Amino acid sequence: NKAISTVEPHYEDTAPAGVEPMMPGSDKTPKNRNEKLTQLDKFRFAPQGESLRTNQGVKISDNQNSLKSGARGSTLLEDFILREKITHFDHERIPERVVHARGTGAHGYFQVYESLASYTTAEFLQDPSVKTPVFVRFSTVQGSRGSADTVRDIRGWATKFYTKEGTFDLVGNNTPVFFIQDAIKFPDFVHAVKPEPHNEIPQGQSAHDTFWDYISLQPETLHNVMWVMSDRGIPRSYRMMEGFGIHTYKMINAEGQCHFIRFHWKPVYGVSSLIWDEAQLLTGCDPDFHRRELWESIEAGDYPEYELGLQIIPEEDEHKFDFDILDPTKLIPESLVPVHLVGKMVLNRNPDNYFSETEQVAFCPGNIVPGIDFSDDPLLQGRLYSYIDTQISRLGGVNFHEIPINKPICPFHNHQRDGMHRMSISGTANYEPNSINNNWPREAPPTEGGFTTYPQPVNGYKSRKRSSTFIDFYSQPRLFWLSQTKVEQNHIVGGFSFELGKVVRPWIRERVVNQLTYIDHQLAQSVADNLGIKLSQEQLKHPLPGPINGLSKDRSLSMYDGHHQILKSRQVAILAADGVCGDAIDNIMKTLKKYGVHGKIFAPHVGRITSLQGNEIEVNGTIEGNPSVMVDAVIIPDGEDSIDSLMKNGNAKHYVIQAFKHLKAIGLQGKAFKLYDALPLPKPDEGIVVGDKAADLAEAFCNVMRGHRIWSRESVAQEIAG
Amino acid sequence: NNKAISTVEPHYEDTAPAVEPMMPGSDKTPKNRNEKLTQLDKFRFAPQGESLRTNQGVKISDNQNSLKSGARGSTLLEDFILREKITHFDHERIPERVVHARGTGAHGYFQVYESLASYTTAEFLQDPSVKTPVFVRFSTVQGSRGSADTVRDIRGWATKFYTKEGTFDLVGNNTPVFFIQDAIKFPDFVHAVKPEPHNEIPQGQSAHDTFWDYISLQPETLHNVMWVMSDRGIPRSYRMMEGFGIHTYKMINAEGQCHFIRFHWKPVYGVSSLIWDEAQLLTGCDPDFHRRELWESIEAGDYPEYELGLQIIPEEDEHKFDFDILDPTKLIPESLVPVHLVGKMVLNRNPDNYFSETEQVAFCPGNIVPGIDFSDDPLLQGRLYSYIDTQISRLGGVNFHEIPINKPICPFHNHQRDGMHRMSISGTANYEPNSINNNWPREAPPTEGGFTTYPQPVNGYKSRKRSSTFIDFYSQPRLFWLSQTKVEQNHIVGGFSFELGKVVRPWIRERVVNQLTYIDHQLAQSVADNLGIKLSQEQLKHPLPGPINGLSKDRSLSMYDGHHQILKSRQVAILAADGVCGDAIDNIMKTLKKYGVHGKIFAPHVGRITSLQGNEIEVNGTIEGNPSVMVDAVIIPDGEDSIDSLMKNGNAKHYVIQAFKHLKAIGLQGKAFKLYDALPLPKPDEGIVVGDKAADLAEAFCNVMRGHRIWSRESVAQEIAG
Amino acid sequence: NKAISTVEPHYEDTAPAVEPMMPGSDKTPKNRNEKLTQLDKFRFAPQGESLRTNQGVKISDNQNSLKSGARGSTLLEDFILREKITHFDHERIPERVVHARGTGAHGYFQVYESLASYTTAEFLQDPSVKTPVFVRFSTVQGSRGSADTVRDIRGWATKFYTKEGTFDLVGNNTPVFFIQDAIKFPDFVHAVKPEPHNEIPQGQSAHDTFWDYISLQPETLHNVMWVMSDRGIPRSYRMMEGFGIHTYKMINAEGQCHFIRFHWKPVYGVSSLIWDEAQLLTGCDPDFHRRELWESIEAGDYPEY
Amino acid sequence: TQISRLGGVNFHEIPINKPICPFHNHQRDGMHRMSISGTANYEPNSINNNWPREAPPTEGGFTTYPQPVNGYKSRKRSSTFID
Amino acid sequence: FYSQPRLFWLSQTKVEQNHIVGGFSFELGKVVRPWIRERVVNQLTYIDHQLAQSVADNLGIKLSQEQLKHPLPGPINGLSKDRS
Ligand code: HEM
Ligand code: HEM
Ligand code: HEM
Repeated sequence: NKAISTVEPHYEDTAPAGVEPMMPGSDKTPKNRNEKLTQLDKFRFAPQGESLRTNQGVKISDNQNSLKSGARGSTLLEDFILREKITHFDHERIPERVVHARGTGAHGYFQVYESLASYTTAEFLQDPSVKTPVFVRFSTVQGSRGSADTVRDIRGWATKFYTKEGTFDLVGNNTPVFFIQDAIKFPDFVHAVKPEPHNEIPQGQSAHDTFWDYISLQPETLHNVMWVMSDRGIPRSYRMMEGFGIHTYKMINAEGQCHFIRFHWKPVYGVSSLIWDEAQLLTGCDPDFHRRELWESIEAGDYPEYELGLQIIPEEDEHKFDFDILDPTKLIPESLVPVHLVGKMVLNRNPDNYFSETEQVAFCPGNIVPGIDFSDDPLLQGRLYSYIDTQISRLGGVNFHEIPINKPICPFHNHQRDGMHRMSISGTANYEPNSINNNWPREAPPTEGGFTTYPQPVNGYKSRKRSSTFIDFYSQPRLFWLSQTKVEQNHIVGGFSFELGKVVRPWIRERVVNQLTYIDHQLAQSVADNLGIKLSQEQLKHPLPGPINGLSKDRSLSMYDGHHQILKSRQVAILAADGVCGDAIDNIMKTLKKYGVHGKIFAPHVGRITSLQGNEIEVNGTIEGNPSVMVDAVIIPDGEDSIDSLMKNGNAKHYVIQAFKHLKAIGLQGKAFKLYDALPLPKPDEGIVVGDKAADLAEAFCNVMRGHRIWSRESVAQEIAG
Repeated sequence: NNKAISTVEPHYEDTAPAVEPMMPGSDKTPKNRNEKLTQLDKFRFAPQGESLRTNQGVKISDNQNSLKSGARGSTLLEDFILREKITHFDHERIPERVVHARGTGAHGYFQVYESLASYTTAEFLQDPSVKTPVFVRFSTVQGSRGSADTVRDIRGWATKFYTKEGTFDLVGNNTPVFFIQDAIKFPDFVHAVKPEPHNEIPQGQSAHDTFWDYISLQPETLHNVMWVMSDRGIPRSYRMMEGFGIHTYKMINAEGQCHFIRFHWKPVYGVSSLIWDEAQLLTGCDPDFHRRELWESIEAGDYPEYELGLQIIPEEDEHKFDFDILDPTKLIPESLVPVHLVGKMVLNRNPDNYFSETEQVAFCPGNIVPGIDFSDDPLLQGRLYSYIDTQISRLGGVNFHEIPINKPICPFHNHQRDGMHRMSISGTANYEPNSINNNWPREAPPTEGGFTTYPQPVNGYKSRKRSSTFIDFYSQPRLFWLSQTKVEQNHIVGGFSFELGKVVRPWIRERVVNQLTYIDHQLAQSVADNLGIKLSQEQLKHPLPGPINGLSKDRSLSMYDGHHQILKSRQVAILAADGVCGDAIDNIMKTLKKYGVHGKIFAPHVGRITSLQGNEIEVNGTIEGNPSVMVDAVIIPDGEDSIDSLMKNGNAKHYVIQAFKHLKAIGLQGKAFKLYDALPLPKPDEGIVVGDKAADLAEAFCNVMRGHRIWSRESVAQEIAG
Repeated sequence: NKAISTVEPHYEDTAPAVEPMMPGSDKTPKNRNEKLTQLDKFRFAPQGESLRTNQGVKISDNQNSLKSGARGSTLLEDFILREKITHFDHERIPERVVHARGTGAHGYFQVYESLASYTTAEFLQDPSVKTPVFVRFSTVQGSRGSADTVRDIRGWATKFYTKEGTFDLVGNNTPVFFIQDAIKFPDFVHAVKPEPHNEIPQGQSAHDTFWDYISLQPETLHNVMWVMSDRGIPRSYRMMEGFGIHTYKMINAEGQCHFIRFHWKPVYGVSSLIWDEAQLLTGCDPDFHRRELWESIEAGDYPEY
Repeated sequence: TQISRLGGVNFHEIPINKPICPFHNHQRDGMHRMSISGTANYEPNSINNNWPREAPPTEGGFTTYPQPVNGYKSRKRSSTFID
Repeated sequence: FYSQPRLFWLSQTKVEQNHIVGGFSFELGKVVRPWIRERVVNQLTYIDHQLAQSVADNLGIKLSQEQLKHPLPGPINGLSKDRS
């Protein structure tokens, strides 16, 4: 009977009569509310106690069998329940985004610190009491929907502000510049970096011939190549990277005064990155690492938190720099123009349905609000036409603003009608001006908030031509290079050398290092050596760029110079087996909890382990299923029986070797050193903390961790086999 | 001027000025409501006092001008306001319906007279106190959108019942049978009747070679061809035609017993039709006649009302007929199986937005509800697949049930997810069986309303073969013929003759006429004569079918033998110019209103005319703008100046000649007879009412109108130049 | 036997042992050009071929679904039925948002003398070259199945397939348009199109919203005059004028710009219907202009402009 | 699924999907129609002498094997499957 | 807005002018809201007074003296008519 039951209608109950699973945001954080989420409640489905039905509302009695001509016969065309279930499934998929297909979404809110009326009339930047809702999607660039999170790529960062005066979309990246200057080159650049069109190889990688062929022939790309070749290209979390709108925008105030503006997002949890070998392994054992990290951090209360910052330039200072502020391959150095922190954004609710919310969300740089305006940046100008154009195919037509995640929370009356999947039913005149409805809805005068374009002077000739002022390809790459710590420079050389290693045609590699000789002679020579290229005497004498408004370095372009390492919310592995020391774990956990750090007990099997004190303690998962690359640091408590089993276990001995090679902090209590001493690992350096007392060993352990990575270990780490 | 310049600058002031036009149903009849219309209220937005906005909620300040470089310069790509407005316009159109593209909809409600629990468990048929909302779309078949209403064609009649146990679609036609027997022939039939593939000619007509080519080679089509050749093919109004589901369905009661069922709609306003010459002129001067007639019926309170009837056949009687009840080219004569009137449907509210509601509604025969089931009609079986398949591309994907007009008014939880334009947001398990949500939504046992298929026996071999019980093509066409009055038979001969006259290939005309010799010899003879064909004496004695289950004729297949002529809601033209007798008009008007007739005053100009008594009378429209084909009858009041104006007006004199030739009633008061006597018309017959006192004459006029048309005049009228 | 024959597979001849309109390849096969020769690669010739599925499988019985017994239920495994029905279900594509109602023909263009003085445009350089064209004529307001002889602007779109690119001259049969700035097109078109609550009227500007918009926008009056005149109701697409409306530029080999407006001047003259006659034609032949064009080409009275 | 994945009912006209043999029938139109057809688009016709034509089973026309079918209309898992 | 409507009107033969009048009169006669017909007829008084008077008569509109005295546009680069 037990078996027969499973292939018959299921009228009975099936439920049985870290610790907890990820759940929809409405189930785990229902108290994190905002105005947009309340609007989305109108479309949420609560199925408790409901019948299974067709889409026309008809109750289904047997969801286990097709209508057949007998129990062993042929399926009947009149089985409308079967066909409706299969047809819906057949049409589930919609096109992925042409770029940034791979992405993660969360809900939140934004508050302005104080009014910015001095700069902009934008409603959401006027009143610090308002909680204006937001939805953010983070993304990679090159890979399709199912590619890995921790690839070496640019990360996209798109924030939708549901304001009372319109929806504003801030659509940026995690590096302050882009690869190209004119939007007309976007298909060329994207085709070059995407998988090649004959074999569709490789996925989520720029490490191939067509990409570097393009770089080598378009020096304007070099600056942002530097950024992706650095550890910026492999962030540890979406909570620990920076954000930039990249383009110079405009803000107009109540007086009609124009300020040029560049947008910034500064992480409250600091700026931290992976290292390349650890990033690549993480894509094998968890392609969802960033998506999972963001989701769990919100369910844990370590809400992503970012401060919106603005670089502000008076319209008269437009030409005060050695670069064009309209050139998206140029950053504005924070020395020259400081970033004013103007408000805070917090992400505190996961979506309920990924496809409905994250997949269907539409962001366009053209979605501005009164108080913001566009500059003549010729890359931004192309983006204004592309976002809306692509969303008509991806999202089914021109009514994609009626999709719940995309609706504004303000009114939005106009004379537009019809289109595919038209939701609203409009009774009134559909042309303007009309008299039969007394011309409602009516144009809004500027003094009442109607959008106007700032009247910027426009002079020249109709021409296709790159501005003379855009022709500066090497200076900002050099600024970025000289601004990096020694270990960050080595990692940039690593990225270049690994990537060009996968390039088949030699002349592309040669042309690329040749481009590097115009940035820094020692960067070019390091990369040339890793690739067997001998530089000529002429190449070694290649002219280098001078400073930029008297600047040769800028500390802000470095990650590990200004000690932007936050300890709250990091993850620590605790390698325990049966026979571990109970009191140690408690004191490790109490110390970690004191610092906002999460520790996870990893054991050979799942469930519980029993301590030498005879008590049972819950495991978070196996050592095998949670390698060191998923945690920030390892700690091994004492317990002779625990240590003995760990030493027989290849995964747990490798756990420490790999933790070591990836420059992480390793804590060893008591005879735990028994395990370190067994491996081919050198004498404990500054990131190896031994000790017999757990709270003290934990306190010192948490303090090695404040440095993120033991950069000193790097040279001896290379020679360790593992 | 300063007013001139004003028209092309933002319009911030009022445009309105400080018998009625057609209006949305929400403006005209807000009192008429039901559960479906209350649901649609959520999707209706009021624009009064509201700003013109973008779809993102941004107030627009200038709707009159593109963003340009200079007031005489080039248009700029950053004008996101212009591009959004134009892009939405650009994507307004969706594919029209592949058949029945030309249609018109209305809202209403349905009530069952008493419980049908003896025959079915269908919820909406159990409880007379329940008001089930409906939406009904009427249509032609062949024409595209924009084709004319009063073509000679089959009329579609689709009714959507929004019940509490699911949405039920009764998708019918206005004739009791269809052209073909098997769904695999439908594309061939449709391609044959549609415009021809090389030149896309003719629109709205079956009168062309390929259609009659298909008929001559497919005799199974002859029965419905007789229906559409008769006056049933040109109905006067959607309120005055019959409706049929055509197929035999099944009804299943609580005891599991099965009754074979056929659905009927009986119009309380009667069954009446135009004549061919009138129908064709009407397509010229009002292609929207029926769509307008329906709209204005509801606004005038002349609501379309119909009784739902059932022919009810116990299971064991299935094979007691001389034809197969599963054959869709066969009707079940009402003399054999009567139609039981089981309920009433009232259409009492026009839509607000035609596209949102009439264009986007989706109906399928497979959308049945528990208590109803399908039969093995092989045409019906193929229909179940077609309606959902066409809608996935016509309505933009598999979520077209989430478009407001298609949503059910009951719950509809299931495990379907995603698809284009996904409105719902679901959090719970998306598979069945599941334990992580205790298997909600859950399958419903049949005794809780779970849908089940009645366990009909199935025996045979897999094969493609026409059932021998279907090969019976001339019986029912002859039965239909013999059931017609001689006037109706004459018009059938006219339909055939006119249509075949437009076929170019003479052998097509000859082969059709040969098919007619197997239905009736006089019919074949009369059509042959009009086509210049000579029949052999062999053809004049081709064997004819005999009676069907003891009937040679059935008066219910006739329109005019019956007495279904309703005078209320008909239209009357009152021809008048200045100097008309104003007391006469007032008395005519009072009389017409007494019988619910609508008199419209048609003059040589709009505005007002002036009574010979010096009074102003408001005019409905011009004589030239409202020819006699638009009204049911004509009455000319007295006033010698009016009659003398009307006598110099060629259109006014054509009004009487045309209405005379279209067999309509004409009243002439006093000197008005002077107009009639100058026309080359014979002596007043029974349809020409002459009289001096206005009310007296109007009374006799209304009585003549009770007969619809003056059939006796037909031969006299052929001679008349007009 | 004859009766049953019609519901069984037809493996026999059906043709019998003043002339209908026919596809261009059957009536005027000698009239050819480079474009038509290119289209030939996509013409199917079905004489002597088996009826087949789209995957190439021969079909034995096109008269019957696959059932469980001759009186039974249709089976889901009938792939032939579902392929044929599915393709029928998906025949329709959206109509053009304006000019939905239209009529097309192939032809050629020749230049009289080189226009090198004014333009470098390849197709206006060499008089010995026949440039293939395809022309579509249309109304504006009505949907696909609306009548021909309505009162409306007529669209007149010509595709020149030149050796240096496809050039499209997309014009009307009046020399001016109703509005000045594109931002107003959706308002103008919405005002003229059938009204949104009832979708009335078809193929007519004679309704409130259109004239409401005219009354508030005097820039429309010039073209409103053209369509209230007998320009609004032409006798034939062969007897109307054509215009690009807009000023274009033409650039010669020396970089010199001239302002240009385009004109089509019909060789068969400019003739129109009168209003009452045009309205009656829509009733008794809604395809009148479409038919007239097809038939004039078939008779040798080629449209020339 | 392929009607929406590949853009309509004419995906067999995409080169990789086309057969290498003839495939005449009466199907017409649909999105991105590449074939251009002049002949009658319905069957049976006489204006084209009914070409293209059904093929007898003995000349290659597809037929279903006449398998016997006996039972009741039913939603049920075969007991012969419970294993 | 009015100069070229007047040029086009003055170029028409009298029968072509009569047909323009019929076009306006028939179309406006199907407009329901009377103020729309009036506003349009008013617009015509700025093009040609006899055009406006004929159409206003067909629609039963009485024109005011201000309307019959509405200022008309002048020649276009010397032209008042163009027979093409
Ligand atoms: C300043 C450099 C650029 C940045 C920072 C940028 C940023 C982004 C981001 C973050 C997304 C993903 C948005 C999401 O999550 O849905 C995106 C998508 C996209 N971008 Fe860009 N982009 C840039 C340049 C361009 C250019 C030059 C074009 C082409 C003109 C372009 C066209 C697109 C398109 C078509 C999408 C997909 C939009 C969708 O399907 O919803 N972008 N961009
Ligand atoms: C009993 C004979 C039939 C009747 C009475 C019938 C009735 C109708 C009606 C009234 C409509 C218009 C529904 C609406 O207003 O939206 C319609 C549409 C349609 N029918 Fe039929 N039909 C019949 C046979 C067929 C057959 C044999 C097929 C093909 C298998 C078919 C396929 C369709 C399709 C595809 C539509 C368009 C549906 C849409 O786009 O929403 N019908 N039918
Ligand atoms: C100078 C005034 C204009 C003229 C003479 C004109 C002419 C035409 C013509 C002849 C067609 C039909 C082409 C065909 O046969 O396929 C057409 C279609 C169209 N026009 Fe215009 N038009 C004008 C203004 C506009 C404006 C202002 C817009 C909007 C910005 C517009 C948008 C369209 C669109 C969307 C179509 C349909 C194109 C298609 O679906 O293939 N036109 N126009």
